[PDB]
Amino acid sequence: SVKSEYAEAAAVGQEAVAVFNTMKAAFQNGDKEAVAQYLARLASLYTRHEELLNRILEKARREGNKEAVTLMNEFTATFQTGKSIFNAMVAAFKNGDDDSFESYLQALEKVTAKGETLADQIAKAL
Ligand SMILES: NCCc1c[nH]c2ccc(F)cc12
Repeated sequence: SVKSEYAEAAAVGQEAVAVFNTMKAAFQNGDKEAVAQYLARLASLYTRHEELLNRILEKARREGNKEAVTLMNEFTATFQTGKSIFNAMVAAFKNGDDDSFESYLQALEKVTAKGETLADQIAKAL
């Protein structure tokens, strides 16, 4: 069901949270080799999550589930904000700009925290 598809996408999202928090610890510790690997892992996780969210949104559209479509449109917009900040984080890592990396990291956390009440609303709407 689209609802089990959303649970699967939610689990992929929680996996990125776990890896993100491990990566933050590695960044603080100056373990740059670990950070590089975690950032590759996060890029794959976000790419997979984005694709699952699109399939869920398209399915809700095909189902005429207008409330779910509204919430998913808002959610995928916020998701792209996270993605842009993530990509900027990766560039800051490549550039050796630890100040920007710190800034982007905090921002990604607040964008992710803010978007959680909406994430729970979608689960109920689908
Ligand atoms: N963006 C936070 C403020 C800051 C200024 N300079 C920095 C160098 C490294 C770092 F992790 C953080 C900073």
